[PDB]
Formats: sequence, structure tokens, C-alpha cells
Amino acid sequence: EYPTVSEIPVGEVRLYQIADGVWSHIATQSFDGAVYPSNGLIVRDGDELLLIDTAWGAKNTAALLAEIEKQIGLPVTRAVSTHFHDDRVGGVDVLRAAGVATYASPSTRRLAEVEGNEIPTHSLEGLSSSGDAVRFGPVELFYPGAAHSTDNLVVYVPSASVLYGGCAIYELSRTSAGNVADADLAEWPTSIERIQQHYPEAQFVIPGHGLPGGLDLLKHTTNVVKAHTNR
Ligand SMILES: O=C(O)/C(S)=C/c1c(Cl)ccc(Cl)c1Cl
Ligand SMILES: [Zn+2]
Ligand SMILES: [Zn+2]
Ligand SMILES: [Zn+2]
Repeated sequence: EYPTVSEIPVGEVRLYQIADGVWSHIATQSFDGAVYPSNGLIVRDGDELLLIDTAWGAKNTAALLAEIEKQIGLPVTRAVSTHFHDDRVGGVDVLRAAGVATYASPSTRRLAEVEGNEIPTHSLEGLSSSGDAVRFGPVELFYPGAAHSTDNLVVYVPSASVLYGGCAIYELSRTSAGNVADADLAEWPTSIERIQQHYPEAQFVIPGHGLPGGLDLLKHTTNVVKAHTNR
């Protein structure tokens, strides 16, 4: 029932209800002649919504907002980008022009600036050291350490036991490493270990791209990363 890469045409956005007031949003994008899926999260915050990550681009993000307006009908007041790559911050300008307050760690904002990507406005405090956790409305933000990127955060929704690992977590069908240009391969397994240590009760784990599963995705990503390490 979860929408796959092949069912979403580029430009469109699907929403998937996970629990009471917890959705993921799924989009697609073309890169080097191939089509990739991309996940984000939507968490109800009273009568407002917390957005996790853009839909990979200005066009997709504008369509994500229109789809939230149509399907949920509650305002997105804040948004967090979980690291600095285009699939997480591409569309921040759209969010900001819509009146959304955009957030990311100081590291993420700096790395986005250096990369020439869109820069979230607000700086998240309390996430400077590996293992740091901070509450942000209806979710907990967690810096597990460097993994897919030095700045990657993961998001936990306590009300529904939903762990959003972002691009630090691979889907099961991905058996080889993606683009690891900005990754810390040496530390990636340890960082996943921290996620496991801090959210062992997680029932529903969302990767940055592809289908969700359980906590098996953590060990799965460790296997792929270590396999790539021995390439
Ligand atoms: O594998 C991933 O999860 C990501 S975000 C890969 C990537 C990188 Cl490393 C740089 C740039 C862009 Cl656009 C993307 Cl998609
Ligand atoms: Zn990335
Ligand atoms: Zn503001
Ligand atoms: Zn990604």
C-alpha cells in the first residue's frame, strides 16, 4: 500500500498516513537518467503541522504543500531539514515564501550554504554532540553522529513509535551504497548503533528513500555500509 518509485510521476507527491496525525510524503526526482523516490514526514502539532524535509525541489515542494492543503487541511507552521542535500532542503525557499518557519542544525545550514543549496532560516539548538536529543513540538530530534552526512539528524514520533531515519537509513531493497561523497563511512555503523540504543521501541522505521520497515533497516544499512567499506 506504500507508494513505490514507479507509481509516482515526477512533479507529483503522495501522502501516506502512518498513524494518528503522522504521515509520510513521497515524491520522485530524475538524476542522471534514473528516477528516485524520496520520503519525508508530516506530524500533527495540535491544529498545526510539523514538516520534516522538503520533497526534493521547488516544484515538488509546492505540490507537497498543495497536497497537504487538499488532504489534511491544517497549516504547516514549521519545518525541519535533516541534512543539507537538495532532497532535504530543495524547496526551502518555497516553504519560507509560504510562511513556514524553516529549521536545521547550525551544521546543516553552514553545509547548505557552502554547497550553494537553499538555507533553512532558523538554527536548531542542542544537537552539537553525537547522542544529543532535543524536543521540537510533537517529535524528538536526535543527532546520532556522522553517517550519510556529518550533519544528518533522525526524527522520532513518540506518540506512534515512528522512527524517521532519513538518508542515514537505507531501505531493504537497496543492497549497495548510494552516493557517499559526503558520508563518514568509518562512523556510520556507530551512529546507527546510537539510533538503536536510543529508540529500541521503534515500530515503524522510515528511510530517506524507499519503503519503510522495522528496526531491521538499521542493521541492513550497517551491512551495506560495511560492505561498501570493503569495496
Ligand atoms: O543517497 C542519499 O540519500 C542522497 S540525499 C544522495 C545525494 C547526495 Cl550524496 C548528493 C546530492 C543529492 Cl541531490 C543526493 Cl540525492
Ligand atoms: Zn543526502
Ligand atoms: Zn521565523
Ligand atoms: Zn537522500
